[PDB]
Amino acid sequence: SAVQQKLAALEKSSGGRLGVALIDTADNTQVLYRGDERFPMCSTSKVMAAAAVLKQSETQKQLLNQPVEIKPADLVNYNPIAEKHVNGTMTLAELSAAALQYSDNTAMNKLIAQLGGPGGVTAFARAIGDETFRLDRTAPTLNTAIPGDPRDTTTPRAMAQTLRQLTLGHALGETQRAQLVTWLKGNTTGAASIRAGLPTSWTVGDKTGSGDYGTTNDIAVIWPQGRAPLVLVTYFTQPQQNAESRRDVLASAARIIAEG
Ligand SMILES: *C(=O)[C@@H](NC(=O)[C@H](N)c1ccccc1)[C@@H]1N[C@@H](C(=O)O)C(C)(C)S1
Repeated sequence: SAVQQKLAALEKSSGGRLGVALIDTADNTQVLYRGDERFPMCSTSKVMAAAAVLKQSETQKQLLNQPVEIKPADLVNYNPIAEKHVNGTMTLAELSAAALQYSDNTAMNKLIAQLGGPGGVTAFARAIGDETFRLDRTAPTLNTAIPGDPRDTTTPRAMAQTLRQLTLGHALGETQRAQLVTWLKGNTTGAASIRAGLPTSWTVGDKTGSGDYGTTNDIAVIWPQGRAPLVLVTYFTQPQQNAESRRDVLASAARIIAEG
């Protein structure tokens, strides 16, 4: 096609490996680039953990109000919000918001513990029809992003289809869906990623990720005004273990996608 030529040229100019999946819900048409290759999800897997807790709250009506202790031993590499409530408590709602909007790794580990381990997160993916998503580790070691390692990976095609069913489809309840959409719209980490390549008039809910090997990820659901929504997944990884993050590549991929 044409978008695929520019995405291929962008990837060639970056020195790394790019994965992109677009779903246009108007005709259920898809644009993919390496859409069936595995990529390290890094923190974009937090959307699946928050959605799995939300699915539990459909039965446990007061689940999101349940307090959870934050103890000093719970503290890991990056904890912007849970650092503030050490030796205190946080509800599951505020942990889900910390995980999605600030990418708090302690908050993610509390979501994983609430689901009974990483296998509880993968189980929820399979229950909604995602046979590709696999979460094996807690944070931060899920961000190792080793080339060829299948752990904590997915493909862009599967992630785009899953994010659509969670935020646009009916894989969740209506109250649960709207709460996740509200959370993703309030993300604070994605200004330089997919958001930077889209028209300002567009409202975006997204979750970013990053890890070793210069892994730089972003998944997003886009609402253009007067237009049916879109789902966009951009994954990027590099050959150097110490490589710097390349959020500019995700913006460029999004800009290429938005043009056509
Ligand atoms: C998931 O992607 C998380 N990433 C990490 O914990 C990495 N080990 C890390 C990379 C760089 C600096 C600190 C930790 C969290 N989500 C990232 C993101 O959304 O970009 C993060 C850097 C905010 S941490």
